[PDB]
Amino acid sequence: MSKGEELFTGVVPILVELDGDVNGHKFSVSGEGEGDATYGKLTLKFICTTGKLPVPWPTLVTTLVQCFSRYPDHMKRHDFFKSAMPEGYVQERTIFFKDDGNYKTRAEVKFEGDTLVNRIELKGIDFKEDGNILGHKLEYNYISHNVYITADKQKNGIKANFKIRHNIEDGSVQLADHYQQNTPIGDGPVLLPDNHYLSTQSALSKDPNEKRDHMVLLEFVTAAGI
Repeated sequence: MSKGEELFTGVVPILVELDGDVNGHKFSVSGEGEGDATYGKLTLKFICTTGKLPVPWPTLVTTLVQCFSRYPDHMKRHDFFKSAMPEGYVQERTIFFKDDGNYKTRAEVKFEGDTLVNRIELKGIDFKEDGNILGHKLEYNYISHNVYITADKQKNGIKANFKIRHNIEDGSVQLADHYQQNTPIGDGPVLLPDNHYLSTQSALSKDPNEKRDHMVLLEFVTAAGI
């Protein structure tokens, strides 16, 4: 029941802005949607504003607002994400694609008025030109995984590590090992959690009337483990 959680009681507009550079291939993505944390529900549409996306859309799902997670009543003292609002938090990750390159991301998630904004910078290096990522060999599928969270008292925040498996067009899998760290932007108290995890269901689709390179995403996220 942090003060920040009070800002998520209803439907909240979401805005996402990302600038990326993977092996020198630069691109930008904008996203808009709404989140209803009471139900851990998110509906968003992302657009590559610079032309064709140089990496597969599924590889950007985790990067492109865990503050919308539905925390059970008995676990609300463990919701770091909402507690950091409205000032927000910095979310950083290193994502290692097995036998390929890695993404390093830094984002600031905070409220700008009634809108929850996620601004991100993504840098990818060491990718293979004809690999599964730059070669666009990943299926446009359902990302269903867990995120294991632990407190990071030293940084007044949290850390998390988890695996994302992306189906490859040949039936195989491209592993993406995620390492995450979140720290509050403000100086007020936040909720440092006991170990737990977030279970997210992500469905990817296309807007039949959209000609720009894009991704429509429907997600449901719920905290558990305690």
